Amino acid sequence: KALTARQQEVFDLIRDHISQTGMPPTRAEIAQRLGFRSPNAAEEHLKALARKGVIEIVSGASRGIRLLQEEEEGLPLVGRVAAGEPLLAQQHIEGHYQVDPSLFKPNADFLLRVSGMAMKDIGIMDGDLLAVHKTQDVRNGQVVVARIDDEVTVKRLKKQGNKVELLPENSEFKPIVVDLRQQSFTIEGLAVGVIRN
Amino acid sequence: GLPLVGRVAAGEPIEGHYQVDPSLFKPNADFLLRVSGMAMKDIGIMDGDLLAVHKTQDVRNGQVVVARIDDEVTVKRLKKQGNKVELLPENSEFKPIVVDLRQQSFTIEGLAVGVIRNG
Repeated sequence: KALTARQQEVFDLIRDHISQTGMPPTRAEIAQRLGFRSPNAAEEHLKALARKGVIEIVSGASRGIRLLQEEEEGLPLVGRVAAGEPLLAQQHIEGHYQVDPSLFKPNADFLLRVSGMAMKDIGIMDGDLLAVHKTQDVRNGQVVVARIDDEVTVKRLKKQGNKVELLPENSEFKPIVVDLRQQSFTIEGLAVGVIRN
Repeated sequence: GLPLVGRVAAGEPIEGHYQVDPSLFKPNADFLLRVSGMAMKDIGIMDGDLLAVHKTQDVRNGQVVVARIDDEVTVKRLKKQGNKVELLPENSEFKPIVVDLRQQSFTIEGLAVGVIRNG
């Protein structure tokens, strides 16, 4: 749009932080992670971002930052994911494609590149672009995008008490059993379609 | 966008327009065809999928093509040898189709360059 290289870094940090915690970072957190001389330096960049209209500064109150112009055209394509980083971290986005989100039901929020042949039998191949609807409200038998201790995977869900079995659709593969008592597990979304190009 | 200009047979005997960048495919897609049947299931082309097609006559052995044999459009893997055209499925339950160019009408409609599955 019109951001300098450094403003872009501050802006990316803000979005990543919101995507991972649900709230903006403080001026101190920004200064620390980006190696700025002080909180005053971070404030200046925030002022310029507010000026460019990408955020709104709610004076007073800690973490008083709001993102604007969220409504965007197309769909971002998520490539590889890194450990300790939200699925939709800016570093993971390899582009935005002009595809009607409403072609899918529920509507697609993002595209994710599939790795491996685990879901071959239902037509999802290595390298396919999976259309995903962001939600945690899912049910047994649905194909979901889940994260197991930082590893992301696409499998059919089968809840089993304190465990979760992630079923593949390929005879060469076996189920992945997740013990909720000792592993981090989160649902990133619901698969709603596929684009192979 | 891409027009859905019809159906294509894949082991089973304009109706729309979609807002999908034709440049997402290479070569570029010219139109979409609705797939019928599971003849190409082994390479991920399923019944009901929208097959993105690039209009061209220049295809080669091994490629997935859209062909018309006596006015019936099908999608299969091509294997040509002189006057012998073999249209192979990607499903071990299906039989390959052999076409003799001296006896039957045969035209390549296009090259498959992608798929869209939206349920």
